[PDB]
Amino acid sequence: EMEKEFEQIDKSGSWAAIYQDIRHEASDFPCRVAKLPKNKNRNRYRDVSPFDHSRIKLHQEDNDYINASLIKMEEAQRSYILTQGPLPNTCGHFWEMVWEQKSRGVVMLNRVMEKGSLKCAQYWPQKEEKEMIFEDTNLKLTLISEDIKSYYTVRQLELENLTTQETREILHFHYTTWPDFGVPESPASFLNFLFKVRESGSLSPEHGPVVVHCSAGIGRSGTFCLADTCLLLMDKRKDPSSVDIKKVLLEMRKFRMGLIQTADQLRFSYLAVIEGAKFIHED
Ligand SMILES: Cc1ccc2nc(C(F)(F)F)cc(N3CCNCC3)c2c1
Ligand SMILES: Cc1ccc2nc(C(F)(F)F)cc(N3CCNCC3)c2c1
Repeated sequence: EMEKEFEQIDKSGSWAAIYQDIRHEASDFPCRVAKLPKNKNRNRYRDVSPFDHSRIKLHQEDNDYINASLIKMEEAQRSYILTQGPLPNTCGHFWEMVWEQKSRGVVMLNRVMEKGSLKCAQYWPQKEEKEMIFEDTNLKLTLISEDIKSYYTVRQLELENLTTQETREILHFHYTTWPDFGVPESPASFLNFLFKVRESGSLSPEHGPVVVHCSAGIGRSGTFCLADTCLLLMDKRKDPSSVDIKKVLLEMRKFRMGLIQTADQLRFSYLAVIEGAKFIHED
């Protein structure tokens, strides 16, 4: 079915109309903590905030606030943490969250710089011999190795809690080739990247939730979790054509606002689910 709906929407040029519908219908819940005066320098964008009911709380009190949300999908039996790209003053909070929530993987869907503007802090070490220390949260981070490919990079990191000298292996999955403008023409590399994350075991119930981000933590990040979930649901259910991608996206929007930011991103998500279901000189 999904193939044939996609065909009609493309023919009618109705992606923008469907997208405005999703926006009109979405949930609204309060975000009072995000809006406190003391939290102004913890938010990259004033119009992207976590709902109170689903925000992640830091355990090192004094201030428990981080721009991050728990997306808990009940039928699919998978959880994710969606967060903004860390700021220069929130990298310590980011790693504190990964530690406290027992995450095994971090998924990054942007480059630090795009279009000559900073989108995310350099929150991980680029060289084995030059480790990072976060003095405010008492954490050390070391690059162990990396595997660089044409469309994405996988890094092995070691995260140490200095208060206890406990260490843990964290996998960093970095999609390095999403366009400055628009979306990928083909979802093939996006699909190979998802399979890599799945195959690592980073998504399994034995771990804490995977941490997923882009710059705001709602657009590209939304496409990742929406596609993962719908593909889980295509497998679990007896007719995969029962899976309503609009309905799934509305359910996820109960836990974080804004997920999928453009009509182009909504079409790509459809596209990625249609293609992933099949496995289960101008310049
Ligand atoms: C046999 C098999 C089973 C499940 C798979 N799932 C995906 C998916 F995108 F992770 F869902 C991608 C998959 N492939 C991996 C190999 N290249 C194309 C994408 C895949 C392959
Ligand atoms: C045949 C067709 C029909 C409708 C389309 N609509 C969009 C839109 F941006 F999602 F509105 C993007 C579309 N794509 C984006 C990716 N490159 C081809 C144009 C599109 C393509």
